[PDB]
Amino acid sequence: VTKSVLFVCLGNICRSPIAEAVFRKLVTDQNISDNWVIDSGAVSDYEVGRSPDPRAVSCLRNHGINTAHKARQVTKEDFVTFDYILCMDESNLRDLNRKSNQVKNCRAKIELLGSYDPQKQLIIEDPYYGNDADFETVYQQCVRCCRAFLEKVR
Repeated sequence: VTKSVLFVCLGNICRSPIAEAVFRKLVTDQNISDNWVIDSGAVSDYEVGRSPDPRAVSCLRNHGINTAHKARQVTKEDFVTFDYILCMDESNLRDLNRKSNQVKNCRAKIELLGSYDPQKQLIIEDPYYGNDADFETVYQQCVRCCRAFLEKVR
């Protein structure tokens, strides 16, 4: 079977483009990217059409990873299309669960990415107003989480 996952954050410019790029590298490294549909999206308005924050592009490249993602908002359609919607923080989870209630045929399991961390750092905090170390944090969380997530659902 093909599986599908959409990573979500507030803006789709800092966190979820990282989570998406990390998961895609993972599946590609494992030679199973033909069995996954992967994307990322935003709860909010704030950045649609933008490329990821320079700090996220520079963090990903420190780790050998690029992304061609442009920010987009999560749609009602995303609740039907994706098997998993994995989000960064509790405001994102609140907002997704609320939105999901307007979708008659919601099929997605909506969870926090951090719920899969073996080190139990539940929350992947917005790094925008932080510094480059906070981006690196986010990256390390997404590595840990994504690997556990794939080990569970592969």
